[PDB]
Amino acid sequence: GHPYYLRSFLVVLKTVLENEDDMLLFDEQEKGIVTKFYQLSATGQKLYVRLFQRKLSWIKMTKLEYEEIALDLTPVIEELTNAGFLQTESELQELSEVLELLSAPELKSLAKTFHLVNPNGQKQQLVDAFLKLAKPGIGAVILKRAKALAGQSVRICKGPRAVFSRILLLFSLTDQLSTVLLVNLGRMEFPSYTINRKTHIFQDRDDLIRYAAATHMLSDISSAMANGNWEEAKELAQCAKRDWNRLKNHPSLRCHEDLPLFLRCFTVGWIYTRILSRFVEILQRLHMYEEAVRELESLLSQRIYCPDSRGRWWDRLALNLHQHLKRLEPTIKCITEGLADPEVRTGHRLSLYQRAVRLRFQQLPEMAVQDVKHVTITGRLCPQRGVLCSVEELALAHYRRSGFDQGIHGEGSTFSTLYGLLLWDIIFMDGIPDVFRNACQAFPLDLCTDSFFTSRRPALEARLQLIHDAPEESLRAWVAATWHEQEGRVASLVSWDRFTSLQQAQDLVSCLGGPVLSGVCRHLAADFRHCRGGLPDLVVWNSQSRHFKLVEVKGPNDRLSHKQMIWLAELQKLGAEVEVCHVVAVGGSENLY
Ligand SMILES: [Pt+2]
Repeated sequence: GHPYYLRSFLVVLKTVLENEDDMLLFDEQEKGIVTKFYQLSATGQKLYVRLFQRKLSWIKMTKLEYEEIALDLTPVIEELTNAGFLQTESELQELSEVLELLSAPELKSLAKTFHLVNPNGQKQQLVDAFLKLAKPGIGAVILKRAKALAGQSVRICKGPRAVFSRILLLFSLTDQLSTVLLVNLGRMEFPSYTINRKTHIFQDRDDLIRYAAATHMLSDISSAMANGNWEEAKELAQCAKRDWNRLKNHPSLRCHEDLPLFLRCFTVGWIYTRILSRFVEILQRLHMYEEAVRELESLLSQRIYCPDSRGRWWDRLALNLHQHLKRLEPTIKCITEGLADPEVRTGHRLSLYQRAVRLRFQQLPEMAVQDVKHVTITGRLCPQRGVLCSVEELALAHYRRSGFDQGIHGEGSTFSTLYGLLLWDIIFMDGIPDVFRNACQAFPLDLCTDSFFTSRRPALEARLQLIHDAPEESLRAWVAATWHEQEGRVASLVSWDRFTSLQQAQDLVSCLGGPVLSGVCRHLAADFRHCRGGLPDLVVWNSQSRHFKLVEVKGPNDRLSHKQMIWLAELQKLGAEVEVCHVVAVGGSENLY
């Protein structure tokens, strides 16, 4: 079996069905769907999951026959049709769905039958031309010809699809979103921890329904922007917003504010707030700097959702009010109350202060960052199209010459791996409610919140101190104990391939020493998602002197962000040698293209 589809899908079902709290989020007819799936032949299931994992559409039978899923497809198709899982071309009625089935040559023919301008144009141009032209009923003739070219086609029924899609959603809350069917899930070993729920995330079936819907909406818009369709991301935002202004006053949402942050992010209101945030990003690309502000004030006006997205909101409110423009009178109105917001991280506090400095009151405060050592290195920029490496790979070579034979470009991951190795027991400890809810988590659900540290404070305080005052020998021992206990395998916070060997991990740890590791581990436990991002590109070290350097690499016209300046300062404060390594694009005279 060179797909993993059914295998992973079956593991997903097992994981979700285990929790009887979750299964009450489906009615009997819906759980009936799940029973029916199990009753299907192995082959019917292999086909269903394959269709289920890909983006939804009709599939030609010829395409299913060609990719050789069974010897005779007819009985499989019938089993699936009888069970309510699949529908056939008799139900295929929407012109746009039919056109989508067609190949480039097929569309080209249709175009000649119907005398379109450019029968040799792009598939999507031709499709749009057909749709536009489709208004004895001409659109009907087009539909009939097009259906005829398409041939027998199938499509998974939207009803059972939604059951499985919600099951898939329950399986991994937010931690291209169903790629889980693509990896070998069944082969993965998860950490040993105890499931322990106390608090429901979803009130009832409806709550999960609404959350699933909001989730799909956000994902459509997120992808639209990434492809560059800025016009076509604006209208669903407004569709969302219309719905949001009704939803925010819904009774089902009153319980969501009694959830700790680490569960609250798995609720509708959180999803809409993320929509509204994406919405603001849209207007900024569309030069509509007026309406963005109106939405930023509304986001900032509330403290229920996305508190970690406050600094970015104030920072954009200011930048918009500044160079977008009127009036320069209420920008500092926003900068001052921004600087008063305790949810705003140091990086955004700087960008706000850095703008208040631009001047003609202005009472407080005092923002200043320690400078770190800068270095310039030389390299040969390759043509955008026309031996042989990337910017960091280059820098590594410079440090190799400079004396640091060992080096790793892992960014934050190298440290979050050490962290996972040194704090495994605490990260996975029992007695914290709501934090492990199923058997397939790689971390506790509160890793990235203030709640992680507070719920484990005594163990962390003892452990962080144990590390700080530890001799090198102990550190090597701890890394080994975890490594061996988790067989270099269990799926977690630890990137088992980040290091060449347990031996290399042990060397790094003997160079960093207790104090530095403890400081970084303390940071990772206090604010994981933000510490990790701010950790520099490389760690390099000399194997004999045990000296090491943390190094950020900046290519030509690459700039140290505010966030990075702060974290380099924090690392330096812990006693680590820290350096910015600039690369200057230089000429060569000995190898062209
Ligand atoms: Pt994309």
